[PDB]
Amino acid sequence: GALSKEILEELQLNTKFTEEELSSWYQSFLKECPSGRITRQEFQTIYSKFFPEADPKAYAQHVFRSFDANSDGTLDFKEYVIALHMTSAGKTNQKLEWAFSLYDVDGNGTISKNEVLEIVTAIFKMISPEDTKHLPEDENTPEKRAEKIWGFFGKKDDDKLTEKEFIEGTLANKEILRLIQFEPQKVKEKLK
Ligand SMILES: [Ca+2]
Repeated sequence: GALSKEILEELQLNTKFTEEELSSWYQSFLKECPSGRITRQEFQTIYSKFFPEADPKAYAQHVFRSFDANSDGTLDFKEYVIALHMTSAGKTNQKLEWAFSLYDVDGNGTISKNEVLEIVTAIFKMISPEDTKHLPEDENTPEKRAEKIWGFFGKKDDDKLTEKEFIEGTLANKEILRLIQFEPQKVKEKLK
């Protein structure tokens, strides 16, 4: 009710649901998760189920962590709905602040070279083996993709990437957007 309103406030035009629809989904959510909280393991199970061609555990863990840099505890319904929107609905360029939170693995406010590699690796595991053969040579392994991203940002190995820079680059350089892309269907689509 007031819960759905908060979801709409945060998603705005990213939403695929009205307030009434969210409330119905919530009532169903509570039948299966009566506390209204979902653990990381439970969240991972959703992705394992719906991406049978992939190895989604790492990806789902990073998505769960995106909100607070914490693997422990739970998501509430709001965070769970937002997470599913981030992975699955809408346009990547409407998700850039969230994408920064995804890439900032340790939550310290900047992205390191290793963090890019970690997230790129997790996303890469969402790609079916069939589909990976059709990636460009210079973008067909996690190391190649992560190093390309780092190079597009003009970064030395020990440099830190700020949110300001990340947003600028992902807006302006469409090659950066393509390489940081985290939605499994989109990576697959622009692949084919
Ligand atoms: Ca960081």
